[PDB]
Amino acid sequence: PVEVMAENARTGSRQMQALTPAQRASAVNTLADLLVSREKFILDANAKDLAEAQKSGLAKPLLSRLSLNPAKLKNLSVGLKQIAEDSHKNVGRVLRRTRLADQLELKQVTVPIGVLLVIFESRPDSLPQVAALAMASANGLLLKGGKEAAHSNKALMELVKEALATVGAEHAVSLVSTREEISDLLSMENHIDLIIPRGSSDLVRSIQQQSLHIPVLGHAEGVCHVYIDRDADLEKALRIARDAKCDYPAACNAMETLLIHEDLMSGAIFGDVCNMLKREGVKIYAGPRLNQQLTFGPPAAKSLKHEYGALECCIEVVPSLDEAINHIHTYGSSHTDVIVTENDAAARQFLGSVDSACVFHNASSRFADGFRFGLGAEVGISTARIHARGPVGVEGLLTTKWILEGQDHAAADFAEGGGRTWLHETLPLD
Amino acid sequence: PVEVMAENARTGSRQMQALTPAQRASAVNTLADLLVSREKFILDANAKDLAEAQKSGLAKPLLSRLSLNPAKLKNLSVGLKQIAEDSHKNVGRVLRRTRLADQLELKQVTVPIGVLLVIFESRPDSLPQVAALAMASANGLLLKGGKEAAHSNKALMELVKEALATVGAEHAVSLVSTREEISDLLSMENHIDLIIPRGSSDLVRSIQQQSLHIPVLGHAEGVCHVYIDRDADLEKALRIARDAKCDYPAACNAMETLLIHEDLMSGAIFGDVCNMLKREGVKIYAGPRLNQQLTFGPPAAKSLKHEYGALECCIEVVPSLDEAINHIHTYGSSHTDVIVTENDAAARQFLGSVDSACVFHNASSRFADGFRFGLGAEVGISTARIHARGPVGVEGLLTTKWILEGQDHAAADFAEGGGRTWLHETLPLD
Ligand SMILES: N[C@H](CCC(=O)OP(=O)(O)O)C(=O)O
Ligand SMILES: N[C@H](CCC(=O)OP(=O)(O)O)C(=O)O
Repeated sequence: PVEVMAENARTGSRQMQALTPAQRASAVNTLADLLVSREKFILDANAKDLAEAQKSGLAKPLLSRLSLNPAKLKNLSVGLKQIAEDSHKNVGRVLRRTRLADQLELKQVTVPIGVLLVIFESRPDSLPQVAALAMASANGLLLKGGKEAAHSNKALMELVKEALATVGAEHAVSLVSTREEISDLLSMENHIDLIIPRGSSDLVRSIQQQSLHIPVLGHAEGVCHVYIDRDADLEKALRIARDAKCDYPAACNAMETLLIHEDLMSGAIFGDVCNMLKREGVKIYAGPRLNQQLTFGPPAAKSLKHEYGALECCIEVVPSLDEAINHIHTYGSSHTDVIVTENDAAARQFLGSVDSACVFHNASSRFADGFRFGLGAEVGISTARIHARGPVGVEGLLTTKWILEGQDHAAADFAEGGGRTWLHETLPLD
Repeated sequence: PVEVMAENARTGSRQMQALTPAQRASAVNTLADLLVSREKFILDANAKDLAEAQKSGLAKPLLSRLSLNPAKLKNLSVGLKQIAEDSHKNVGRVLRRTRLADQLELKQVTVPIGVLLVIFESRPDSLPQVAALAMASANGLLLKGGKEAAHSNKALMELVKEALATVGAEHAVSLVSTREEISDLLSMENHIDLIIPRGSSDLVRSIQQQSLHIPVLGHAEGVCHVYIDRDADLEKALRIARDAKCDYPAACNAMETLLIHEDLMSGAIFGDVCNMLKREGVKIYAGPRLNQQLTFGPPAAKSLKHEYGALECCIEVVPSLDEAINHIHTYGSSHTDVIVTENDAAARQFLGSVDSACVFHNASSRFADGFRFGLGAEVGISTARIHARGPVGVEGLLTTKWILEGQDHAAADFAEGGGRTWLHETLPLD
C-alpha cells in the first residue's frame, strides 16, 4: 500500500531517533561492508536490467547514466565511509545555552525533518548515497524512481534494508515505485515533508509546476553567469571558459552565458575566446548589444532565459558593473556567478552585491557540487529562497526544538507580582 | 500601483544592503526618537479612527486590540531600542572559514531573504515592530492590513517613511492596502518571498488554505498539550494549569487540553483541578476514556482537534507515557508541550521523544513568545516543518551565500592531471 508505508516511516524515524552513539555510524559501516560483499548480485542485476532496457533505446542520457561498474561501487563505498566518519554528531547537538532566572535554562537542540520523499530518474548510483544520508540524519526515508532499472533498484533496496535491519530494529526506509502516480502521493500532505528531486531538469520542472503546497528542494534550471573585468589578464579568462563550458555540457550547474567589459572588446579577447570555442566546437548565439557592435555576427537568440545542456553558450556584453548586476538579477535564475580580475574593490563590491546561490573569485562554476566544498556528500542543489542554498549539505536536513528545564515557574509569576527576573546569560554551549 | 512597489522594494533592499556599520542601528534609533516626538499626531489619529469605527461595532476582539495609549508607545519605543542594541551584527556575518588548496578559501556569509509581505488585521502596535525588524535585517518590506484603522496605519507609515528617509537614501518600505485583493498579489510570485501573517487565526487559516506555492510563516492553530506524571506533586500542576488556561484564553499558544497519569486519578487531583477551573469558570468537555472511568461526567466533545480561544479546555487521560506521545503526535498540531514531574528518566525520554515546536519541564505553555526567551522581539510563530520553529527570532529572516576567492583555479585542474589537492582545514571563523 502507500500510506501505511509513510506511517511505518514515521514510526521508525522516532525508533532510530534515540540511537546516536556510534550506532548509525556503525550502521552505515556495515552498509558499506554489505555493499562490498554482495557485488556479483547487484552487478549482474544492473547488467541484465540495463541490457533488457537497451532493446527499447529510450534515451541516450538515461541509457548512459544507467551504467554501473566495480569502479563506481568502490567510489560509493568510500564516499559512504567518509559520511560515516564525519557524521558523528549531526544530531542531538546544542546550539545555545541560555538562562533567564534561577534554575531556568534553555537550549536549542537539533532534530530530524521527518518523512522525506526523494524522487529521481533511475541513477542507481544515488540510492545508497541518500540511504546513508537518511540513516545519518536519522530521518526515515521513502524512495521513488522510474520504471527503468527497477530490478536493480529493488536489489539495492534489499541491500539497504538488510543493512538497516542489522541494528536499528526497524525498516525505517522503504521503496514505492512501479506506477505510483506521482501526482497522487504528491498531492497528499501531512505525511511527506521534503520532496528532493534529483534526476534531471525534467523531474524538477515537472515537479515545480506539478507540486503545490509542499516543501521541496532542487533548483529550476542552472542558468549560470560569468563576468570578466578590464583588470583581468586574458589567459585566466581563457582557461576559465574552458573549465566552464568545455568540460560537462549537460551539468546542472554548468555555465550558459558570459559577459565582458565592453572596453576590452579592443583587446582581441573576443576573437581568442570564440576561436577557442570553435576549437572545441561550441554553438554560438549572442545578444542585442553584440548585434549592434559587430556587422556579421553569430545567429540570433531565441530567448535569453533559455537552456541548452550541450555545446551552446550565449554571450552578451555591457559597460557597467552595475549593469552586469542588473542583468544577472533580471534574467538568470541566479544559481551561480563568478568574477575574474585583480582589483578587489570592484570584486568586493560585486561579491557583496549579487544574490545568487553563491559567488566566486577566479574559480569555475563547475566548482559548485558540495563534494568540492569538503561539505560531505551533498543531497541536491537548492536555489529556493529559504532554508538551504547552493550545495545542500547534510546539515540542510535538520531543524530546531527548544527545551526548558525549570523548577516551578510560570508566566504571570515573572510580572511585577512575583520575584522573577530575566538575565539572558549566554552560557558556554556544551 | 502594485508591482512597481515590489520592484522599488527590491532595489532599496540592495540599496541598504551595503550599509551595516552603525547605520541601521542609528536608523532605528532615530525611528524611536520620531516615535517619541510626534505622538499627539499619531495618538489623535488612532483615537479618531477607532472612534469612527466604533459606530459600526464589527467585533470586540478587534475593537479591543485596536487600542493604543502612551503606555504602549513607551513600550514600543523601548522594545525598538532593545532591537537596535542587539541588532549589531546580524548581517555580514561569517559562519565557516575553510580552505581547500593553496589560496583557495571560502566562507558562508549571511544575507537578507528578499521582499517580505506581512499581512495582519490592524494591530497598529505591530507596524513599527516589523518595520524595525525589516530595517535591521535590511530586507525591504511591504505591508498590508485591513480597512480598519487605515488612517492610523497611514500615519505610522509616514512615521517610518520619514525615519528611513533620514538616512538610507531610499524608501525601501511601502504600504499597500485599501482593497488590494489578497488573492491577487498572493497569487503573484517571483517578487514576494515570505508571507508573514500575524493577525489571528482567521488570517492564518484563510491564507494557509488560500496560499499556494509561496514560502509562508505562521502556524495553523495553537493546539497545545500538557502532561503530568505519577511523580509530580499536585500544587505544581495546580498553579501550572492556572498559568496555562486562566491567564489569556484567546492566546495563540494558549493551552487547550490536558493529560494525566491515570493511576493518580486516585489522588483527588481531578477534583482539585476541576473545582479550580470552576472557581475560574472554565467550560469543560472531555474524552472517551474519561467517559468510561466516571458515570455522570462533563458533556461530550465535538472533535478532539477543535479550538476554543475562551474558557474551555478538553481533558483526556492515558496510562502510557508512550501512549501520551502517540496522542500528542496524532491529534495536536504539536505547537508546544510541557512535562511536570521530578523523575528525569521519564522526563528526559519524553523531551527526547516528542517533535512539537518546543518542549518544557515545569513551565507554562504561555512561555513561548520569544520575548520570554530573551530572543529579541519576535516576528511571529512558526510551526511549519522547515526553516523556523517556535519563536521565530530575527535570525529567522536570514539565508546563506557562499563566496570563494581563488587565484587561478578550475575543476578539471583538481583531477589527477593537475597538482591540486583538497585540505579541508576549518579556519577559525573571523
Ligand atoms: N558526477 C558528479 C559531478 C557532476 C555534478 O555536477 O554533480 P551531479 O549533478 O552529478 O550530482 C560527482 O560525482 O560529484
Ligand atoms: N501581548 C504579547 C504577549 C501575548 C502573546 O502571546 O504574544 P502575541 O500573540 O500577542 O504576539 C506581548 O506583548 O508579548
